[PDB]
Amino acid sequence: KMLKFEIKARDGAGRIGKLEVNGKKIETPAIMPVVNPKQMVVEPKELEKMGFEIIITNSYIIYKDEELRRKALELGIHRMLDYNGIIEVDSGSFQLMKYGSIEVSNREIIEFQHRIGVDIGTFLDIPTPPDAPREQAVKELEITLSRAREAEEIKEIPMNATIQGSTYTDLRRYAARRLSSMNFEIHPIGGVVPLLESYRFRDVVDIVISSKMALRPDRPVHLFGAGHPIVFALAVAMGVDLFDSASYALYAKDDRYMTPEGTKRLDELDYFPCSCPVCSKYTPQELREMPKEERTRLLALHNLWVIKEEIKRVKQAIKEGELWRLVDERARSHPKLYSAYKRLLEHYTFLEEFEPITKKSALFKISNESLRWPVVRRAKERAKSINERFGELVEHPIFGRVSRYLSLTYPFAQSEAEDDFKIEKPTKEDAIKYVMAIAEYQFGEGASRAFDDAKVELSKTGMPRQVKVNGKRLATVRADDGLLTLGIEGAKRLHRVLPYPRMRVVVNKEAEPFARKGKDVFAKFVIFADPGIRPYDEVLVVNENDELLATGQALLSGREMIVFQYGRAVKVRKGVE
Amino acid sequence: KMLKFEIKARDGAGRIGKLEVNGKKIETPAIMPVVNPKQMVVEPKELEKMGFEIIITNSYIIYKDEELRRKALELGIHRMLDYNGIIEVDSGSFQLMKYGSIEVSNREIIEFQHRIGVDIGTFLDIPTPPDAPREQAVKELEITLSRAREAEEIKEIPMNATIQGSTYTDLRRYAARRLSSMNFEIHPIGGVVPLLESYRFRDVVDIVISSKMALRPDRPVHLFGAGHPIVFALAVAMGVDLFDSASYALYAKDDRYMTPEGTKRLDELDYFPCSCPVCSKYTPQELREMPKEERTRLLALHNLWVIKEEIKRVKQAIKEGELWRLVDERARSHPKLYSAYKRLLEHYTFLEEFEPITKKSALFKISNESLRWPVVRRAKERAKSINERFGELVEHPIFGRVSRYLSLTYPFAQSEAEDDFKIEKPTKEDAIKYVMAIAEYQFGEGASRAFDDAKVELSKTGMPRQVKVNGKRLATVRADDGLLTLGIEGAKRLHRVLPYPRMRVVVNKEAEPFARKGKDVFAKFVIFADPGIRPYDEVLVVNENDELLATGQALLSGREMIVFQYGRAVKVRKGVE
Ligand SMILES: [Mg+2]
Ligand SMILES: [Mg+2]
Ligand SMILES: [Zn+2]
Ligand SMILES: [Zn+2]
Repeated sequence: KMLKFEIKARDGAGRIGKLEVNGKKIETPAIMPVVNPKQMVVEPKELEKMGFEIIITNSYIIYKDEELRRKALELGIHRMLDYNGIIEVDSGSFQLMKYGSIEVSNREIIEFQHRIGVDIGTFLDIPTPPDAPREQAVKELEITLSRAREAEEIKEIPMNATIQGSTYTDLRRYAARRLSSMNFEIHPIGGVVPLLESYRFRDVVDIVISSKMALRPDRPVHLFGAGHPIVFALAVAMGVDLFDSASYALYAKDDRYMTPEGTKRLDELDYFPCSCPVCSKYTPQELREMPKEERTRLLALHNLWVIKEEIKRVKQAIKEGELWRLVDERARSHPKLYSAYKRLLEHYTFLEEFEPITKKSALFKISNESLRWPVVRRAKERAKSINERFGELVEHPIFGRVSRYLSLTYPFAQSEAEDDFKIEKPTKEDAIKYVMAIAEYQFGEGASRAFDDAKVELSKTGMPRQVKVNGKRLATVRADDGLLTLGIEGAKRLHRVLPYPRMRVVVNKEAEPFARKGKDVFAKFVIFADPGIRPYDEVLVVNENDELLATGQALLSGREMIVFQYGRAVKVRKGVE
Repeated sequence: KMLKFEIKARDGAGRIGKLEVNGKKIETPAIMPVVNPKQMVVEPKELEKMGFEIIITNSYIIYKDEELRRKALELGIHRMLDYNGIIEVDSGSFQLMKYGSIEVSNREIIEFQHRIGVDIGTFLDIPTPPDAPREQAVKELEITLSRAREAEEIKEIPMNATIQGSTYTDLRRYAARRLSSMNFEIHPIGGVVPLLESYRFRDVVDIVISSKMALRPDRPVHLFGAGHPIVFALAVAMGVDLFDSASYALYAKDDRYMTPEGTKRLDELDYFPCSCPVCSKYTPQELREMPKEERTRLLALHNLWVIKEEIKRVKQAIKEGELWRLVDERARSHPKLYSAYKRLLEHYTFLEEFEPITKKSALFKISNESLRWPVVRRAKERAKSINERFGELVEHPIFGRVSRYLSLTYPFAQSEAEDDFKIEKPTKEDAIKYVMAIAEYQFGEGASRAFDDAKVELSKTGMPRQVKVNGKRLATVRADDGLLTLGIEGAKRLHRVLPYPRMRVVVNKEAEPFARKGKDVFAKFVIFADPGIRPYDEVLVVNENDELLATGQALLSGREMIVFQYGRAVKVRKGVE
């Protein structure tokens, strides 16, 4: 286990993760600048200074070059490039698509990668171009899978296992399934380079989602060749964790300027819509007249800053739970992105499994597409049985009509549209009705039985808070999202009321004592869990005999808790002891 | 002659202009930082170094403070603030809103502004709040106007004449009509501060457009108190040229961070989604660790950088003819802004009057709202007669179905959506057929009669080009937009085929000679022009007797040509002499 990966935060199917490779730690989503050993526009040392803790280079180019090859063997890639972060390596696979062939065996490049001290290696996977004859895509893929088995047996370092089914969805699923069962640490998605350059984003969405549906959720995903900011938000929303970019340098060399919305030619620029170290001091009409080498240098730096800024923008949106809003915003950059964005939203089944049950940010109605965001379809389908039983519906700016009993709950109350939605406060007779509808909504059918005879306390405001019954608190309605925070006594009631495995997270015998003490539950000790659990749901921590150990909040979906071997599964509120 | 204003570029009702006062020149859209004499988070000297060549301060506050007053009358505000840029001053009436009364007469503050050497002054207009009783809005408006009457008579400096009719569109219209007829140089739109803070952007749109519809188009428009980048694109697309910001500093004092999409709290930020001099060197946590004073300063600078960047982004978009795309992207920042964006598009009549006839940028469908952009509504309306006459309909992603005879013309050709649009090239028997559809489309009903017995030659490829009759050049279909560039001969036939005033720009007797030679027509010599003329249209230069003097292309709409007294109105292609 040289590679560890755990989720720290999430929104949509994307996530902020902690990746550790043999002692070197980085936070994802991250982007790795591609560096040309033969001609470095920006020094690896400067890239590291700028905050890029992971870079990538072509091991084949180094291998085929005497001076490079020799220096690499003499000092190791780190000292040769004078870089101390994570150094990933490409197997010149781009020359395998560009030139159809490569002069080196699978075993040889892998061995060379070990000799120069690479942090993350690769093997000779074949990047089948888009729309290739199916026969080709199949043949190349089998060769890729065969080379993958050899690499698995020979590798002594963490390695990428690229998914390569060309534009055939069934092949992507096949490749993804086979590689997931093998032991590699990262799964890049290949063959998308030509699609991105062609702005065929919708084809990229189908290849990425088809790949993610068949991949183990616990391994980092790398969109190979995706080095332009315009796709960051969309890609991260689908679960992509890593990006690589040679475009920052190549665009700079062709006098091209990156923006989060696309690309501009220096000659078409009258102003720099940027405030980075370059754009905050220079002007387009100045740069245009400077020496080639200086112009290339400054454009490359600018490109790197925009890249860095978009990633930080995506991560901050995830933290506040507004990634979908950013994606919607970015989709307006180009018709082809808009098309891809709409296609992505069609994959509701996939996205729904990872969409947090609650978010810090309010639901924003800012387009026709936002009405198709996962949280909206989930809320609509869930509120149905509730509206039917409790009636007393009220007009809603987004959902049309929702029972007044769910009018204080996310995303009904915590949403905003063109017109304001009026919160419907409880009566001292209604109070318990709110808690019951919420329980039904949040915990599912029959869950209201756990709170039937409870007493609901109302604050200074007519807002429901503490839910108590003949003794102590069973739960509390959160001020921020109108959902229930379970108390231990409340977890006991839901445990007897709902049939195993509902809301359950079953842990090892080893972890059982810790849970009883209120300590958090780590995914490695989770042997089983309810498939319906979603990130941030209230959950019942239990042992194999289904004996209550504690109650807490999930950080992963039920299914994820089973697969993940690192990171926390549940943030425990209280243990039975 | 105290204030000069000329349009340098435009898109939608938006424009980049050159504003000159006291010899000092500035490009708009421009934002003026609000500097407080008693408190300056950032010094004007520093603001001037950051490129802010125009600022605004409160004259009342200065006038009512002994020290400040002494220094003011002593050195003049310019030297008192160590600022050598354009200094505008707020009549202090902002206290007349927060307190209802000030101790100084309209006449007094006006003479005090003259004395301290202010570049742009103001009189005491009353900022009636958003939803005031009509009686109040009417009362305060008449007081405001009487004060404007006094100012107009005593004025010895360029002055702001603020439109002030609360939320009553008819009052705004009345206010604009009145002040517009008086001799003032700039028209701020007041009473919108409470709306902006409450994010009631839709109401601001209606107030702004009602005002703009009745204002002389040749005068700058200042959205008073609109100091947050979130509304820049939207406001500029409505024809707003100036903004003023106190927020950059006020937010900073309360640990608030501006973004083009909204505002964040420093304590709620994990990453800085920015690359400015501040966010480029520090992290959020490093910002919190700092003492309140240093922290405020850095946040203020960041806010100023985002403001400066958004303004450059807006101007760069105008320049490439993609303002609507940027507006569409920004409307996703918040439900209320999205709402306001949809409301703005309903004001088609106003927007269409200034929408250029052709653009360098292609028509992109990036949302449902883009289907309602001015250029789309217009081309759709103008095509109906052409389609129902020439038939030969084809499929179009955006317009659905259009005559193949218009398929080569903007915005049909360059158009692009999720699906590309295949353009139909002319045959040998359609060459003239295309020219006729275009003319009926470009010049309006009957225009085809000017091109019946004409011949159309196809370029190396199969594209219609120079049109002739018996060896005389009538027109030439351009290659970049598929529109006709009229020949002095084609103009002659159009002149007789189309009834006055269609396509006419009537000039002076003093300009008549220059026109005949073929010299460009300047606005101040144009006495009348067809209201139907749009920027970049082909126009017939004529004298009062409707005698053709030349042909050319308009830079302004007909209405604008009349009121403007600066800049070129027509780019003469050729004179009759
Ligand atoms: Mg597990
Ligand atoms: Mg004129
Ligand atoms: Zn830059
Ligand atoms: Zn910043």
